[PDB]
Amino acid sequence: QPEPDMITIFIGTWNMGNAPPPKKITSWFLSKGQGKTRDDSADYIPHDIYVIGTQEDPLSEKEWLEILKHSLQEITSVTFKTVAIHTLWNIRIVVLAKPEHENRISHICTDNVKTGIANTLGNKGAVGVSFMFNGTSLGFVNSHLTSGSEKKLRRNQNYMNILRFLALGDKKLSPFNITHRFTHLFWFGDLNYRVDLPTWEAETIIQKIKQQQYADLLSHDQLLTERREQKVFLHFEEEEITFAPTYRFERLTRDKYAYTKQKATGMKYNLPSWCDRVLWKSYPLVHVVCQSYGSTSDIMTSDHSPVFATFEAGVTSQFVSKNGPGTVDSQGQIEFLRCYATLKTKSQTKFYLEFHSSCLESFVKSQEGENEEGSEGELVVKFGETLPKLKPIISDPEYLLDQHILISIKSSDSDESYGEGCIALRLEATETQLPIYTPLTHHGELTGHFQGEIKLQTSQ
Ligand SMILES: O=C(c1c(F)cccc1F)N1CCCCCC1
Repeated sequence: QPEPDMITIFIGTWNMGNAPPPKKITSWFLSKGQGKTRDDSADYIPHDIYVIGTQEDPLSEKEWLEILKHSLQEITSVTFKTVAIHTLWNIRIVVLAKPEHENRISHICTDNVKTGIANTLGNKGAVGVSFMFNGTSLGFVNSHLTSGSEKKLRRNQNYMNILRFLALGDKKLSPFNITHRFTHLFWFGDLNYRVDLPTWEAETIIQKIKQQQYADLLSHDQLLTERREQKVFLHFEEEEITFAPTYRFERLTRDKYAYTKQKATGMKYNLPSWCDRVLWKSYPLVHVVCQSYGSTSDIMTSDHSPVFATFEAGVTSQFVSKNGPGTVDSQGQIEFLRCYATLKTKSQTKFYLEFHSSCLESFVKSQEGENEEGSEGELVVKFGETLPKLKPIISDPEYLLDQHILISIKSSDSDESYGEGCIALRLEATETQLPIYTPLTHHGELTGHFQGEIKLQTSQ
């Protein structure tokens, strides 16, 4: 029975509005409704992994697991295994997988982050799950961010707190936040970003939605505009939105958007908005293709419609050779040539690098670089040909070319990371000097760049 090199992943996000679901929710898991929908010919084909994020979820874990499992069994005739379930207040994540995957999944982690302080602490935040699927690390984040059209900056702050403090994946990757710990990271939820148009334009917006003309609305979506301005979700992807705004509906129909200010809304307008979103970030040159992104039309218990997204995702096998794991394979090596970091910092400490990768027995510390002044004010840290030769555990190119090197640039004075990035070993050539590049981030914000050349030796 061969190990897969692709799997499909279903991501769902639904703010349930504190109401129990209707008796049938299969359209959600089938990616049927509005937007980029799944072909009918695939309806019986199970996804490998289903990740369900809910917000304002009024059900117990037991109650929701029974609904989800019975739903998938009705669709696929497969009894899914529960990988993980984690709940913070009324924010929940469930991960289900095909039974054939049970012995491919390991290192299961869960965590949550509570956002805000005092007033603003008590219902918003995030839950997450991570695990290994054979040689591939997968992370999943369900966040319910701050509500309200005039709180986009708070949402951005909530995002930075979640990626800083959510403790998922390999704790040995100590310089790295969740935006670097996984081969594939999916971040979804009621992100609560709104269409920023005047309140007076409510009926005009509704008209546009009825005509399926979303362009003049999406050009004012706060998540797209904040992302364009590099204020949030830097280096994440989102599929194009081709479904109607998923909030705020009158319950028990989808024929009406309920946007007017009411005591129940704190006298706030809720113009139709794409609150409910799925984004992802995968390591460079790993296969990931969105195959659906849309909303259901027939699930109407909440003032939000459920959102679905599905992905093809590249996975690798748990590789064994005669040598590694448990030793190096002297036929393998990674050399960095003519490397330099460009940093936005005003600091004047010396810096060193750390190289982290599951192709190494443990992380590798470099010597300190040579600081120079850049022509436009910047710090340039030069490593020359000084960087340590990295010794991978396995030299087979079928393994090594699929790996990645995480890089942290750390202050010698404080040992704190000033920037993190990732280099793919999926090179055009081996035994050949080739350009490499990564942006560097810290707390998910841009702090610099790392560039130079690489020379990879495999056993072939
Ligand atoms: O499509 C992108 C995009 C891009 F154009 C280049 C690189 C990475 C990206 F994610 N974004 C969505 C539209 C708004 C702009 C922000 C990001």
